[PDB]
Amino acid sequence: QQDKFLGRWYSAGLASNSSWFREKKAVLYMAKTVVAPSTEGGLNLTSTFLRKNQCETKIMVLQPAGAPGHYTYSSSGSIHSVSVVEANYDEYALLFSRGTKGPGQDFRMATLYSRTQTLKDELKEKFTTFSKAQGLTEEDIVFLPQPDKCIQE
Repeated sequence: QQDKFLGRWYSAGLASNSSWFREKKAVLYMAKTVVAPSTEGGLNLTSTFLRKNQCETKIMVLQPAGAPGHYTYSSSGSIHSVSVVEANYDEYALLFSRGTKGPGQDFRMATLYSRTQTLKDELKEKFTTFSKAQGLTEEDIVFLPQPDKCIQE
């Protein structure tokens, strides 16, 4: 079913306990991510985002991690283990990412992708719920605002 998730998505929700997130959450906007196959059978994620009043593009490679819906990703320099918690290929994908710079330097991140730029409240609740079930507070949860540019808004 991986092929079902190819195509255009929008990062609409983000939650984490990291230092990065805590000190950059205020400047984060919704990004447009196009998904296609990766060399090793994983996924190539090409994202277009607003960094500092500028449209940037980055390519992330989710390497297969031994099972459908499980990937590894090189970030921080650290590596992350990404899993698809729940998803409907025509509507959304709830991803969970866990990393650890070392014993006690463990960070967690919940990401909500959407086929549309608009998010239904029921979907917002699911994200908040999953995020809290992971030890994340509301101050750690944010629904990414739609950028004016860099997306074909």
